Amino acid sequence: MISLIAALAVDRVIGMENAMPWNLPADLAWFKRNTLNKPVIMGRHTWESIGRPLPGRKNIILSSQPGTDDRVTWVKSVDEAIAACGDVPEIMVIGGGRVYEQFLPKAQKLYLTHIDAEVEGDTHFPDYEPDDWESVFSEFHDADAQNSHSYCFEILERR
Amino acid sequence: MISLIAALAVDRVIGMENAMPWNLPADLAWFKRNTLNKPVIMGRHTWESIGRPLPGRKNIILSSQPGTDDRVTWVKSVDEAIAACGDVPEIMVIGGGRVYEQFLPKAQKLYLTHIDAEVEGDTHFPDYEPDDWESVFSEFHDADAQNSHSYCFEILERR
Ligand SMILES: CN(Cc1cnc2nc(N)nc(N)c2n1)c1ccc(C(=O)N[C@H](CCC(=O)O)C(=O)O)cc1
Ligand SMILES: CN(Cc1cnc2nc(N)nc(N)c2n1)c1ccc(C(=O)N[C@H](CCC(=O)O)C(=O)O)cc1
Ligand SMILES: [Ca+2]
Ligand SMILES: [Cl-]
Ligand SMILES: [Cl-]
Repeated sequence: MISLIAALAVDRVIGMENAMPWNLPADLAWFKRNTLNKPVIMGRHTWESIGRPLPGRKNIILSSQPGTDDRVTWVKSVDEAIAACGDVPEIMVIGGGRVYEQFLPKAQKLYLTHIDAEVEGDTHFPDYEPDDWESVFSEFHDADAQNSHSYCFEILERR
Repeated sequence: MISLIAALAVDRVIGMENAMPWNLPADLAWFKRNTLNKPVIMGRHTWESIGRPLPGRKNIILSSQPGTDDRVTWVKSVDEAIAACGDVPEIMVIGGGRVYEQFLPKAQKLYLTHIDAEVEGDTHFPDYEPDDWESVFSEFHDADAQNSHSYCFEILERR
């Protein structure tokens, strides 16, 4: 199935005009464990934001605009990128807003990392109904030597 | 010679334990390029945050409490930290807090990065008299989709 994974700050803020204000190695860690060995779908701005193709995953970039990298699979439509992942147990949608927005109704599971970071949001996560999903996992953590903010890892499943 | 390198926030606010609330890759590039192939002195709090020894740099941790590792040099004092590096041209004192004020008096160069991160903290980078330190290099930068904040690189010769 399709699952979306995201790091939402307060008010579902998932993105700024610039980089996000924090150093969260742990969530990059949590992010990888969950996407590793799966096809990842992202938009050209998430693509261009990461910089390099994620190792050990198949990258599918969605954009009605033409491809600029020989190493990644590019796509022009939603249903098109779906086929690009092929035959797989799960697909991970990494973002952002439009990608989440379009895929969400096809999403059967969630991977929310909640961060106590009040920031002014350029982009936000589609309002996910609090009773259309069940929490099957949650783990809370405080900021430590390497992470700037408190966070709570959480996976949800559609009801 | 003893040079100190640090990244500051408004009003000279520096890390204290948990990681700092920003994401600045250029400063780590700047940091590395200036500290590499050189002996770097640090306190215990910084060392946890780095979480491992710096590559191509002789890492010296200054502490009174038992050096819990056998890869890095652990010293108990300042005159003792100094020797650990031998006779090299430059010794970088990377911090933090306390480690900074114990070493500024012997210093002759400052490697600052002034950040537009309005952070609250208790530790301050030692107050430097600008009629005792001449500014030489100074280059401003804008925040981008990779660097979360605006920042300025600066170099102060001691005068
Ligand atoms: C734009 N970007 C955003 C990114 C980060 N965390 C998320 N976290 C969640 N929970 N969801 C997302 N969609 C998400 N996206 C990035 C940036 C770097 C890497 C990357 O190199 N990270 C690790 C490696 C960690 C490292 O050494 O930098 C990886 O291999 O997945 C991935 C995504
Ligand atoms: C917490 N910490 C202390 C730290 C961080 N930024 C600073 N920035 C400046 N200007 N000055 C300092 N004294 C300083 N100290 C760190 C954290 C990570 C690395 C690090 O991972 N290594 C860098 C960069 C490595 C990389 O980007 O791959 C390096 O010097 O090799 C260094 C210092
Ligand atoms: Ca339950
Ligand atoms: Cl995008
Ligand atoms: Cl310390």
